[PDB]
Amino acid sequence: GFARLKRSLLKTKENLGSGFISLFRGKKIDDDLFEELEEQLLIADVGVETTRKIITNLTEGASRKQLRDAEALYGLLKEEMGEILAKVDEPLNVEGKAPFVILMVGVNGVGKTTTIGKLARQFEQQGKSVMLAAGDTFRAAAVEQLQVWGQRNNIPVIAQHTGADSASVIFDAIQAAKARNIDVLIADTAGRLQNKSHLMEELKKIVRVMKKLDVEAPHEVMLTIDASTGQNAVSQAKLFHEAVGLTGITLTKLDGTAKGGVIFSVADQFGIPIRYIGVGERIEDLRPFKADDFIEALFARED
Amino acid sequence: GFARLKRSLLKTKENLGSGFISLFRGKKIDDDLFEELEEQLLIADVGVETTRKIITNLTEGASRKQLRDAEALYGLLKEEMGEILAKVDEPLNVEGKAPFVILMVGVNGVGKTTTIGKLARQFEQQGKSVMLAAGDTFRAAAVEQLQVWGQRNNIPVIAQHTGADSASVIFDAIQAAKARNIDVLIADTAGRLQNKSHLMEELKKIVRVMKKLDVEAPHEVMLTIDASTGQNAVSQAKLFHEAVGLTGITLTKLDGTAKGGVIFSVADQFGIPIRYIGVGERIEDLRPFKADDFIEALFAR
Ligand code: NA
Ligand code: NA
Ligand code: NA
Ligand code: NA
Ligand code: NA
Ligand code: NA
Ligand code: NA
Ligand code: NA
Repeated sequence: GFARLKRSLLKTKENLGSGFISLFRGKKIDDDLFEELEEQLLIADVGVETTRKIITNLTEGASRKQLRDAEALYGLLKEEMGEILAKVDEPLNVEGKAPFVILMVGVNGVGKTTTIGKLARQFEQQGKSVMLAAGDTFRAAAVEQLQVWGQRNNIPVIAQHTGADSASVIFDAIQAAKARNIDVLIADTAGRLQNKSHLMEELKKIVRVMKKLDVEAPHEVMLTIDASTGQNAVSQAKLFHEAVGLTGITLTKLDGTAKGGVIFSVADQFGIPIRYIGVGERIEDLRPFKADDFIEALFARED
Repeated sequence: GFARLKRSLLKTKENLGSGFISLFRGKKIDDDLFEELEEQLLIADVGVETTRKIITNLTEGASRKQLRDAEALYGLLKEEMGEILAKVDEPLNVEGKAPFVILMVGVNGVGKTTTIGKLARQFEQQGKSVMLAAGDTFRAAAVEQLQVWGQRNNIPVIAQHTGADSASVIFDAIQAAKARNIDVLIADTAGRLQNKSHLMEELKKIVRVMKKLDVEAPHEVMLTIDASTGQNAVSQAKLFHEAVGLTGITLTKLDGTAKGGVIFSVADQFGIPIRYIGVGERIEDLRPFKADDFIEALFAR
């Protein structure tokens, strides 16, 4: 089963999940084994803190259960790592708001930009009217590309002049969305690396200004991160979560990267729902995250 | 991949998957909508019982999620109908036995013999040593067809005179397979429905004789059914499963039939893994079943 996701995770499966099988084959459970396993988890971008927790729990379980052969660690790992992902399994529900406001945060990258477009198309296919807000106001090329995308897809895009106040653009977009019976408003934001404190103050202002129109907005603060960036995804998540407060995460570019193990670090460190994973180029390849599908694809050696 | 499968399933997609889109466009979620959906599922040969389950789960899911637009039902249907197939998505693994024994069952006229030969060639191309047993002992053309596959591919075929005892042929074949270090043995069987009890008793006798040589044999009891026969495929599956017990299914002739929806009835009613699907007449057109490829192709918009 899960052959499509198994293909997307092919390179990640070399080191994690089914990749553990060759590591444990024929070995005893001892300090040397756990050192080798720790190294492999770290090379897979699982992260120091999450790896330490896995090793601690696995070591105690193997000891208490008096396990003898390393092969048995495979099933215990599937349980421990599966629980990590199950704890952040909760799909995004955008129903019943006028509009449901998604504030899209994260650093500048193809992932964030592409995710806005894919989600907009998915919501339209679900029968919802969508509007976009071009809140990355100092990057004229990014604003124009969003306007181009909206025109190509007949989705309205609210934008102001280069250098406009992002909170004002997004406020105006919420007003336009309410006036035009929009179901979902997706608001882009700046994602510049220099002067991190400035960006975080900008995001806090955006959120405060929204409350004049709807105390429930933003209904979702969604971070987009790129699995191929390894631990940079974790540090980005920490930065945005501590500054604004995330309610959902989209993790892109899981297909074709050997760094897919970072999903475990994101899940364990922050406990924020992972709403979607990107595993391909099609609109439909931005999938709602299902922890059971993911762990089975990762650990099963059958196709 | 899913994209290649789209062409094979075009006819089925008129009523299922992407065929749902026009049904939901612009509509509200109400009893009339679910009645219209029920009609479309039934004409696609999804079956009365499976259709009712789909509608019930879709209704409960739409209520739970507080959906407003019928368009949003499309994704829930993809999820729920995909779950039906995911439950029978375990691939066949023929490794590690001496030999792994596949007992092929089913009625005459569904291509059991040709399916055996195609699988035998595939296993050989994968590097496995294969042997075939001509257990459809009263049908000389079936024995000859199996021998043709064996002769073309240098695969041994165990056979006796027309009218021989099928259990004896298969017993001798298992003994020969063990003596010759064979990896996979595939046994053809009789398929006359005119006397259902006689056929099922013959199959049970074959199985009893196998177990005297290896308690694990047969490792797979595989049914072949023809998707273009609609609910006949479902009734055939029920007969063999309740009488003998199936562990895998090969579903042929999915390409060009508007009755491909029967796969959901087979999956839901019996829960037996669907190991392979046929989307053409060639060896290469008998593909390992991948439920996610199938759903993605069916629902692609
Ligand atoms: Na970590
Ligand atoms: Na309000
Ligand atoms: Na209803
Ligand atoms: Na499968
Ligand atoms: Na062979
Ligand atoms: Na032949
Ligand atoms: Na051949
Ligand atoms: Na058996």
